Amino acid sequence: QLPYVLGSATEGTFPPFPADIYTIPQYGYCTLNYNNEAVDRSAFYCLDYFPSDMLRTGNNFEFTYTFEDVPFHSMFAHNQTLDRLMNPLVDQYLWAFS
Amino acid sequence: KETSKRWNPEIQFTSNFGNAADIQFAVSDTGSYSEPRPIGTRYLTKPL
Amino acid sequence: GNWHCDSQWLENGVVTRTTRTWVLPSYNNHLYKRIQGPSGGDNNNKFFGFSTPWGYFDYNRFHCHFSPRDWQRLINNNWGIRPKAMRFRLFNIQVKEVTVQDSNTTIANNLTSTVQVFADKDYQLPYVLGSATEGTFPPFPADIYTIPQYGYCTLNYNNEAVDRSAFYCLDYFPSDMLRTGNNFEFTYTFEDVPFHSMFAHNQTLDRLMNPLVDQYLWAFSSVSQAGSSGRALHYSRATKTNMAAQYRNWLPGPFFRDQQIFTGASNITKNNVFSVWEKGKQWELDNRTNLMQPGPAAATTFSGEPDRQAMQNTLAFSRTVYDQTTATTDRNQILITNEDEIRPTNSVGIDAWGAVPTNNQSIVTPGTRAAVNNQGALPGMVWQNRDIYLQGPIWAKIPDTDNHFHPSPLIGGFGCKHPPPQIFIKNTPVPANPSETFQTAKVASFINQYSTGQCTVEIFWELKKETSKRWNPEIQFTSNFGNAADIQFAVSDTGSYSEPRPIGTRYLTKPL
Amino acid sequence: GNWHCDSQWLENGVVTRTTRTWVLPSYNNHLYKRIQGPSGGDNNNKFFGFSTPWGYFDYNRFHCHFSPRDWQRLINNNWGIRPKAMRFRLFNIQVKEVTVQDSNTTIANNLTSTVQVFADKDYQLPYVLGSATEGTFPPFPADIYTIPQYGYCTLNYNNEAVDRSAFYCLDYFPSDMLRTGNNFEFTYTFEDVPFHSMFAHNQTLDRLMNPLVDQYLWAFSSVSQAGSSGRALHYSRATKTNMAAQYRNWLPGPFFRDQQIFTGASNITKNNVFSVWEKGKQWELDNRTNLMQPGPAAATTFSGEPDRQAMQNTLAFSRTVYDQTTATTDRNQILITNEDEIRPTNSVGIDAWGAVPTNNQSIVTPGTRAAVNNQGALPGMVWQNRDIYLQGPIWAKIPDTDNHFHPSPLIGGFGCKHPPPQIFIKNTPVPANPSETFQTAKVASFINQYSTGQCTVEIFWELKKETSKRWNPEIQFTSNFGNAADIQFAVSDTGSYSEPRPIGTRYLTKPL
Amino acid sequence: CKHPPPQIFIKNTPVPANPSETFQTAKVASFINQYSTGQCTVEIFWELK
Amino acid sequence: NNNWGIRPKAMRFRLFNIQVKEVTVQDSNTTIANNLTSTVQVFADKDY
Repeated sequence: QLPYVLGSATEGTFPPFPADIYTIPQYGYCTLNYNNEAVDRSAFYCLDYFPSDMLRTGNNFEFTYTFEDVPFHSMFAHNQTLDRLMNPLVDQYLWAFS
Repeated sequence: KETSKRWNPEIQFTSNFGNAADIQFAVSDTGSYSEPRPIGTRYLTKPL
Repeated sequence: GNWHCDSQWLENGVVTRTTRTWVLPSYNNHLYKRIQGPSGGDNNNKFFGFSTPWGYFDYNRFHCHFSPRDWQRLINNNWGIRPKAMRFRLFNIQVKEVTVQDSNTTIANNLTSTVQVFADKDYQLPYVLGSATEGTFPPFPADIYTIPQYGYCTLNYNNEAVDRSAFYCLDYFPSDMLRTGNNFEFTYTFEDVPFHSMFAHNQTLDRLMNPLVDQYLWAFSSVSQAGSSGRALHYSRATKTNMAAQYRNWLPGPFFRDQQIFTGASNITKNNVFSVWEKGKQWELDNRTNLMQPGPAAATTFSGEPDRQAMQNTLAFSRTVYDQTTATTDRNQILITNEDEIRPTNSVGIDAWGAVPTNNQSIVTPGTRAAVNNQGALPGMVWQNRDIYLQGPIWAKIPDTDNHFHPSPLIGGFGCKHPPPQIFIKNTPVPANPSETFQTAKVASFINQYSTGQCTVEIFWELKKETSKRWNPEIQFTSNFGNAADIQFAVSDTGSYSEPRPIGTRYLTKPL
Repeated sequence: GNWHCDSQWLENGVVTRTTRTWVLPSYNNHLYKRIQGPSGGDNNNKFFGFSTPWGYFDYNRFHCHFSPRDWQRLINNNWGIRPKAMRFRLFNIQVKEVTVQDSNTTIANNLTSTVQVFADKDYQLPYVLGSATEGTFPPFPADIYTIPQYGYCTLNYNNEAVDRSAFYCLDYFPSDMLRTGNNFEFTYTFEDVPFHSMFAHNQTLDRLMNPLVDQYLWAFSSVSQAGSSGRALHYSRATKTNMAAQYRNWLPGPFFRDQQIFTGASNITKNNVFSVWEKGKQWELDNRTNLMQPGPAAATTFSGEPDRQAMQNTLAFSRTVYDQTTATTDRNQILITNEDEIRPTNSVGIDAWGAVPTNNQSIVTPGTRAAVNNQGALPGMVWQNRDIYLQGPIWAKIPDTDNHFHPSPLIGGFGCKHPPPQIFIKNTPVPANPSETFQTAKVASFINQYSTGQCTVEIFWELKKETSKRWNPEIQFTSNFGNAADIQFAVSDTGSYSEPRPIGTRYLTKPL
Repeated sequence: CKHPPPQIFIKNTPVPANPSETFQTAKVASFINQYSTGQCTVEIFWELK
Repeated sequence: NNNWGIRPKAMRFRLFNIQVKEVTVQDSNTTIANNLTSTVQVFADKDY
């Protein structure tokens, strides 16, 4: 229900190296607009309006999430070309205009 | 149903703007029913 | 606890959860002090009372509990609203210990220090919440709420005390001392109050008749001269053509007139030079005269004349809670409510309520009549209350008195004998090192400290949903008209939250 | 069904069965049309609304349900009456199909055609029954009842519509289509309403005292001149000789004054030439001023002065339902009610309610006082409602508003939040032959037809019987005084039924 | 994904500096300067072909 | 104003209060009358 900024590939991701320390980036979002000024349909989301969990030192936060079915990525290349799928040793039985 | 957690209010379809002396979506004196303006379903907004 | 600012919508009701962060100063240096009114010749502004080293939570306004989107969803879909139950709880307490040295301040926690809190359930302390004053929660959840000091006025003759004036020590009341780990909570249920009317009227009070037929009731019409010295009495039945003289079962509500002002660019010149305190309406009690500020509700202006309207009745709000300016000459800075939606039932405030015959006629004396500027309740009166606004007070406490008359608060909202309790809070004093030798002098030296925390307020509201079988669409509150480049009910670049326009609950209409 | 016009009397109650034959025209050629007020400079008579191809049963008058003999038996034996339950049913429907050719009309039945009927139980349509207008059932059972057309007014600025005006299509509501064999019925139960007072008072409001004793209460009496420059305060106890200055617990009801007319042969000359719309009393709402026609009830005339009486308050009726004359200069044509029976509690309308001191006296300023022409409710007021009449309305609908004050209808009868529903009825249109080739034009050609039938209404009334222990006999309604050769409440030789005089419910008396 | 991994938001709740000991209506701009640190573990089960 | 989405689920069509009228024109004058026994035949094409 809040503008989702993760799709665009931007900075503020965890480091690749485990010893590094991760500075958490600030959250901001864009809304519908005409140039810099706001169109009538632009929205303002206050993230305080959302229920949160306040956490002290002893406290800790957790949640689990399960991906919806997505297709496997193809980690393979192809041995064959799309146009070369044919048997090289034979001829077609299909006539065509020449 | 809507669940909209944006803070500020939203556009909604209201009868207001127009000729005040004109009552909209009602019969005339002759008895002819009339639709003064088109009405679509997209008013409420949602994050893309 | 946790942070709940959301509101969840239910069948025939809604709960509004709101959460704030508060700061509590130590007021009056831990002393009960005796305040009094300003020294002057004007006896109207004088008072006598006490100020206490205490503070109180005032969450009574609508925009504390509702967001502008929740409010829209409320008012467009619903005919009525009233509160049912409430839950206030207070948690994440931490007190800070301030030390200033070398013009350099240092703040630190004290985990063992306490803050003591009690709610007055028996209404045994002067109840200051009814009057609509500052120190309410902010409308915007990210803001921080400074808890106002508690003080009260007692019976008085000018600034000096009358014999019956009282002194209440809030320490005499049992309290709950609270450290960091501790938290305070109590629940409260509203007594039955009438639903507010979130609807306007489709019909005028006098037009309730069938326009196609005539009445069967004859009525006296006129005296005419028949012959030279003779007379003739004329009677007539009211016809659909003549609706002015016609029988009716009902009358407008009680009325108290108020002067007019010209509120608009072209008309602004037609105003005479004057002040409210002179030409306005007022009521006096004991030796003081008080402006009757809201008064009984009345339509603010005529149909087709939006720019000439009543000076007394309409409420007005600031578009930010934080403005320090107490007077302004421009109306774009502040928000002004429009009372026009009660025009069918309530007569406009400008023009008189009616006219009365003042004498017994004869051939010697022609009959005389006079205008009715003020009218008390007559049998057959019906009237609407001033509607509630997003920025206006939710409730007031009906005074404890032998007699009430239709006791809805004249500012707005819901009157109660047993309103929500006042919740009092204090920093227990922690004294500075004593003198190591016993002295009899009073202890004036305390550890400078304040406390902060979070308070959640949860109110279950009962709703009366629309069922509207009118064919054509209805007026509803939309964000549209205004400056498009201006986004409304949002923060600025500086971070200041602002309310661009007032929002009332009466949009939907219903047959009278 | 069958024909029940009888009424059967029960212990502590009565049911009044009445039956009529009705005709239903096809109104507006099966169209919703937009009516508006008359074109003129007078803004008081302007309105905006709609007229519907519908009709409605208005049975709301007393003489519909009661016969003059049943009414007599009612009022002489009973202290109070209120309605309890009601049953309306509609049967023996037959629609007639009219064809006019060669200036010669031919009427025939259509057995398959339908008439659709619904009662509005949720009060979601403008309710026109409260205003007392024509189209009620006849008082005489042999007459035939033409069902009036339904139309309503909506919020307006002069004749043109304001933005909040509504349009109700009565087709959007679920209806029951009915052929000949079919019949419609529904039952309804009145919410608790107070009994009407069918009694007068034996005592005056101010005479409640024991005439044989004196009060023990002292009161200030006068200031006197003691010596030259001195003064003396005199106190006195009220004695059975002096009843004017005496303590009392109660006061007359709210009051609104009204001008006087000279209603009788010798006095008729003492009238000045004037009209109600000038010298009368009125109330204004929005930009319109409306004559306050019934107003709060008040005694119409003084004791011993029957011929000088109030012009506004008294109701008046026609002695036949069918008279087309809307104005008349003779009072023998129409019936005029006398409100004198409330004289003990209610102050007369002519003279002022009282007098108020208007200034603070001193030796420099003598005290001044002014008359009270209009008075709103004060603590300790008691008053009587205008009594119901055989020809007057039974009920009205209390408007839907936040606030009511003693909401009894100012014309008379019983106010209700949920009054008897409005029963709507219509002739479903049957179109004429189409064009045999598809056209897009609207269908204006319908088979000309109307429908008739019978409707029975049955109301159970709750009665409060007299127990009167006064020694001597009481006033009762008798047919005696009048023209002996004139038989009253009977048909003429032409067949016209007529009501010779008005009949109210207050005859029996009871101690105040 | 229609329903990708949620966005996880985090904030430092503000703790205000000492008030003025007399009630003022101005907005509270003075907060205790603070930041927070900690550890976050992320565990994703991947399906392999 | 209150809703993000809409789609139809089920539908019920029914047809009733049938009456056929029998038209006769003579002398430039039309006369319409009922025929109670005449029929009107109706079918819905479910198989498209």
